[PDB]
Amino acid sequence: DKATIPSESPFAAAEVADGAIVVDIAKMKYETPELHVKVGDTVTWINREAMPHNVHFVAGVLGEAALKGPMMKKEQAYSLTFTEAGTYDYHCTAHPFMRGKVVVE
Ligand SMILES: [Cu+]
Repeated sequence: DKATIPSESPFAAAEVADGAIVVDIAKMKYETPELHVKVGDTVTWINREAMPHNVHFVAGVLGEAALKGPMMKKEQAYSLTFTEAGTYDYHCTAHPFMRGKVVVE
């Protein structure tokens, strides 16, 4: 696998620690659609909207299986720790027009 999952289910935005690498989900978009991080960094998505959202990486991208993240309710968060360099495209399962990528360098 190319990422580890600190928490399989979502957690409160507030519980996100100061200085976390946050991608906001707001205005029906991933507000940083192309994020560049380094190996070992944790990325945290935070849903700011009433509509639930997730992140979904198809099979072969983060590992063998698809990573279909849990739906974050408003003001919930979800993290992935990237362990290997690459470019990792994702979308929202419910709203597949919402697309982003994490470039791990
Ligand atoms: Cu979404």
